[PDB]
Parts: sequence; C-alpha cells; structure tokens
Amino acid sequence: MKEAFKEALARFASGVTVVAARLGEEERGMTATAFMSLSLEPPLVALAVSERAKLLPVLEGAGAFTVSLLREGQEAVSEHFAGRPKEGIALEEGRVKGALAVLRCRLHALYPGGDHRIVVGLVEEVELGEGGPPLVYFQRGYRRLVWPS
Amino acid sequence: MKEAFKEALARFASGVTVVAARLGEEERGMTATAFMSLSLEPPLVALAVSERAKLLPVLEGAGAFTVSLLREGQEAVSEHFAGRPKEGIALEEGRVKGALAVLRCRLHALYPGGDHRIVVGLVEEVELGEGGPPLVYFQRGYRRLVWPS
Repeated sequence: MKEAFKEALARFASGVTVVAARLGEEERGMTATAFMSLSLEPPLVALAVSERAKLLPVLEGAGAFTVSLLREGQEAVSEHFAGRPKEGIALEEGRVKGALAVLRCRLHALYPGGDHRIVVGLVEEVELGEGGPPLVYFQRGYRRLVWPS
Repeated sequence: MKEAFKEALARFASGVTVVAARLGEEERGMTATAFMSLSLEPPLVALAVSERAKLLPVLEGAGAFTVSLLREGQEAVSEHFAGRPKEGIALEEGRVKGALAVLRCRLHALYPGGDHRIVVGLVEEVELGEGGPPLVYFQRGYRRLVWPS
C-alpha cells in the first residue's frame, strides 16, 4: 500500500540516529531517521516515534532522552536498535559511544502524528565525537557521502 | 551562543526540499532541510518553518502546500529559495520541476516549535521524477552521495 508515498520518502536522504531513554535501569534505544532540527531559541529538535515503539512509554515516563547521530561504518548499531539484534552493541551513558554527536534532551512536548508521535526535545547537553562522514539512509539502503582525502 | 548545538546539527545529513504554497495572487517557495516522514496511516510528513518566514502566512491561509525533494545538481534552486536569488529559477505548477519527488499536501495540523512552527501535511498527491541521486546538506555545505551502491 501507499507505494508512491513510500517511494517519495525513500528519496529523502537523511542521517541515522538512535533515540534512547531510561527509567531506572530500564533503558530502550530505537533507530530513527525521522529527526530534524526545530528551533534555535530555545534549542529544540523534533522526532517521530512510532505509537507502537517500546521506547515511547519509557521516554514519556523519563521526561528526557538522548539522540545519537551515527557515523559512517555504524550500520550494525543502526540495525541493532532497529529491532535486528547485533553482537556487542550496547548503549553507554544512555547514548551511542563513538557517534558523530549526542544531544541530551528534556522532553519539551508531545504532539499527535498519525501512527507516530511527534516528540520535541529541549537540548540541555551536547557531546561531539570525532569529525568524519556520516551514516546515511537513502533508497532503502545505507549510503556513503563523497568525502575524499 | 549555541555553538556546540549548531555543530551537532551540522552533523545530521539530510536531503534538501523546497516548500511552497499559494494564496490569492501570492506564491512563495522556501528551502528547508527540516523535513521528515511522520506517518504511514494517515500519510503524513512534518517540517519546521521559521515563525518569520514569508511562506508561513501563505501556507496557513492556503491550507495546502507542496514539498519538492531536490536532486543532485539543483544547488541553484536550493540557494534561490534560501534567499540568494539565482537567474531563471522559479516554481512551475506550484513546485520545483525536475525534483526527485513532489508531495502535494493538505495542511493537517500546526504546532508551536519555539522560533519555528511544526507543520504537518497530509499527502494527497505524489509526483515522482526520474530516479537518481539527491542533493544533500551536511557540515555547512552541499554534498553528494557515492552512487550507485
């Protein structure tokens, strides 16, 4: 169903993130390409989280979450938090270690989004990893940017 | 201010779109990287439009808008609708001709977004251009994908 719509979306390239939240010792991570900057003042970002995602209840309960921007070569991390378990993949400090960047957010708002919820985060902390090319998703596959030396 | 936050966002790669709307005798196009798929059922997309964008009142009044996903080689189009005019660039049929895809949306909902407005569109029509690589923005510059792969 909705073949044309899906094809159009497959034509929007984007980085890949892992959104995570924790309540006590209960921690959940979820791969998401539906991420975008939203505001500078205040510093906000928005994401789309499935209404059926295990992450949602924990994120709402915690009132805070992190967003890790994956770098080139982190396909395993993306796959793991996408529901397809991989060996040796785990969150550290509530985020993905070695990511291009991590945004630690306070939950700012939740708005209706069809079969997804629009999650708005107020950025309170930023962690920057080493520079380099990103993990990209486009046309149903992981892609690399032209980034020569 | 917000140097680390801006750097983190510069590390999230994305395609580039031109959002447009028409009302009465006015029609405006605006370049935006803040776009993401939102829902399958109903078919929704979300975008962040500056609260001071000239496009906003037109889009609100029209109750409908288009989103064109730019392909590789359309940097001039992105620049033009970003506020840096380029010779001969203009919308055709309310969207960008030659784009990878065009989504004609009904304005579904709007939500506060700090210095931006969260705009949700319900996709009513999809126009698919001929297949090919996309225009990408990452690390404060236009990029290309290593394609095919």
